[PDB]
Amino acid sequence: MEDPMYEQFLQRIQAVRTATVAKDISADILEARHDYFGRELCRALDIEYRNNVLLDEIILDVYPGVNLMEYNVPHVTPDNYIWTGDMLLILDYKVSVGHDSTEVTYKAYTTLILPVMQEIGINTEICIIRANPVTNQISIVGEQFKRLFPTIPVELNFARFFELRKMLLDKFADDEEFLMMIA
Ligand SMILES: [Mn+2]
Ligand SMILES: [Mn+2]
Repeated sequence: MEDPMYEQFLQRIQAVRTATVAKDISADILEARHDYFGRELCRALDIEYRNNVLLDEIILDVYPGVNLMEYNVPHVTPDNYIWTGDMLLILDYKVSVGHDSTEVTYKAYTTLILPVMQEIGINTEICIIRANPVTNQISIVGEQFKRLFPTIPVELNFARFFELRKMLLDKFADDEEFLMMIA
């Protein structure tokens, strides 16, 4: 495994003995899987890769002569964004076999981001790009995003994230407190 990320996770899983440390390994693996999808997606779309940009930072980058202090800016941190010149695409990457996390984030970003951006006068769209880690299929929320990128030519393989997390869960298959933490 010429993969230091995998080796690092494997060493943590070899060593872990308690449920609270195992829960942090689990959450880290899920985040590493999300970050892997983000890197592959941005490279495939030839857009600059970022991971968590404070909304205040996004506004400052798009509208440099803004007085943030005039507006009520929620301090959310979407994964990335595209500024087209006329429109701001707020980008969030998901890796999930389900829709639930997309709905939670769509509702949050729609109700929190869109009002202040209409105040400032920046045309904004909420974009969520989801990879199914089992099937590799990509789902997109975002009309303008879909028009810009009618296909997403990524080659994904999530198997190693599945392998690591399955080891952790097998190691703690009889630990009720761990199972409740990841439930
Ligand atoms: Mn994020
Ligand atoms: Mn995300």
